[PDB]
Amino acid sequence: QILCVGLVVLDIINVVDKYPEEDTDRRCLSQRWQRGGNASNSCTVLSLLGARCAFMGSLAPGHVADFLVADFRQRGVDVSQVTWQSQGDTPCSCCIVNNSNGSRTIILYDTNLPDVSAKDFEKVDLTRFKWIHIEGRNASEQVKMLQRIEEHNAKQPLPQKVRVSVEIEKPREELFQLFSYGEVVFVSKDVAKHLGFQSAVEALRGLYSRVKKGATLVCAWAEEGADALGPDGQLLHDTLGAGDTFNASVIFSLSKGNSMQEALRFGCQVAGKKCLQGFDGI
Amino acid sequence: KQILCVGLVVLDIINVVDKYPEEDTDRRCLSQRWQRGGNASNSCTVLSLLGARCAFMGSLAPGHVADFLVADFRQRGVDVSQVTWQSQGDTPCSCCIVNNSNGSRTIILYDTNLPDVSAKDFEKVDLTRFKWIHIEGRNASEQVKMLQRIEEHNAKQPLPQKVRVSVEIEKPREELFQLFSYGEVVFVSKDVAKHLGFQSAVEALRGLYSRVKKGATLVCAWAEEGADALGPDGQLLHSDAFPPPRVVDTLGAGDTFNASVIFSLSKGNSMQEALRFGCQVAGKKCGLQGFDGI
Repeated sequence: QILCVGLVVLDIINVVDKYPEEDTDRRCLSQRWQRGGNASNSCTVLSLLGARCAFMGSLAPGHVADFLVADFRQRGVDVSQVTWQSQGDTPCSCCIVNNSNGSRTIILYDTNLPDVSAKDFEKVDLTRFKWIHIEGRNASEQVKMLQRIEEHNAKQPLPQKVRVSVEIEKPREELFQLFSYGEVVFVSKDVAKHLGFQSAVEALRGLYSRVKKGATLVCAWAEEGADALGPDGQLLHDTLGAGDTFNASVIFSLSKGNSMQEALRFGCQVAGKKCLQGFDGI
Repeated sequence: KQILCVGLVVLDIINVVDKYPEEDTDRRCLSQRWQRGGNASNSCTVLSLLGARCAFMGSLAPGHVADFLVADFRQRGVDVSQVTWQSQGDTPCSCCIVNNSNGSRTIILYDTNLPDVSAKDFEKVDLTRFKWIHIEGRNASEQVKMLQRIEEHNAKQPLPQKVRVSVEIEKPREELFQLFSYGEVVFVSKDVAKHLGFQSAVEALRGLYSRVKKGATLVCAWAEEGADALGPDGQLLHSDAFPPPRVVDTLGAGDTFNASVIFSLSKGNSMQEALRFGCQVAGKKCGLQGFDGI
């Protein structure tokens, strides 16, 4: 299995012909209940590509988690490693999408559910996973999870070593400690542009010194494609969830045994196709 | 025996906000709750809370919305064995925005026009297990056949075994007017009455009573003004409203009133007692979120 550690949310998406007028009752064009969140979206894509994947994130028992668990299960995503919370509610957002202009109005219900902790991760049987991907969030706890994986891999032969990847999507300084963990580091365009970069090449040839020895840094740009830099010094070269689609596609291609250049090409092909309503049809 | 409610069910996802959402913005709401809605479904919630054994009959399509709704009905103690499952369509779901700074309710309804309960579906209902059947007026031509089936059943039954019948005419639709001559209790809405030029419940009752069957009672609730009823003896009955200290949530107050009158009448109480009870329970509901707390 491929394990994705991160967030899950329930998005209730209503497509309208006109933005709703206060105190009125109008019929929408369509409604879709869609599981969201970076790691959750990565599981949707991994599962579609035929991989056996698992989701690790926080859920609180209730009607929202009943839907999410059923959706993950229908998709074939293993949820046995979910961290069930006694305090809080599972986040759910109601999205209004206006077809006459393209606007997205979001009403977010979030009680700030506790994130997955190192102590929760200690319970994970690492021998069940070939790859573990961590969506950067509570970095101080996540570094302890990544250190646990390294300690596990130190006692293991090469074919039994759990491959690791990390995503740094938001410019929270807290997340930059994650750069030195994982064999594959995904850095977003937002993080790059925030750290004073205008090009994908610029970002890669400035951040590479922050990764661990032997690791590969990957950065997908908006329309410019996607670039990767490995230890050999050789540079290689509906939108909701496109970045997640790219991340999961690269992870998939690399876990199969393909080269970084093949994984980049594949990642761009699948993510581009997704930009289709949702993830079915990729 | 059980009380059967024939009608609609919807899933309402209710978001409470401090200010009305500004287009293209992302804002955190004060609260979110998932609530089963629809006239007949709400009437079941209330009947179940009042301690009556009730059953819901309506259309559902298999899916995540119906999974929630069926579970919620069962947890409430509502019998759903009479539900008409549909092969084609989706179960209705609406996203309701409630603004706390003024009290406005904005509804975004997702409805695929699921086929309604038909006379053929109703033919399968074992009428011997029900003491009362309430029909929410909708597909009137099919519903008249259901009401005629009840009358045919009652023709072969002694007085204590007759199924009591009530009908609700809530929308000002021409095809629903044929339903006026069915049932011993006919609920007519303020919306229908006002639409017909009636400026008060007493005026609506005097003006529409000729449409009901001989011996039937016509009931008309009039929001803040209370509720009124006119029976075969020609005596107008009234109850003043029982407003809460502060109004919190009106969604389902009319269904609360209908179900509370049905409950009180099925117990053996007089029409005057059923009116006062109906106003007491519906008024209390307006001072509470949802139906729990009645």
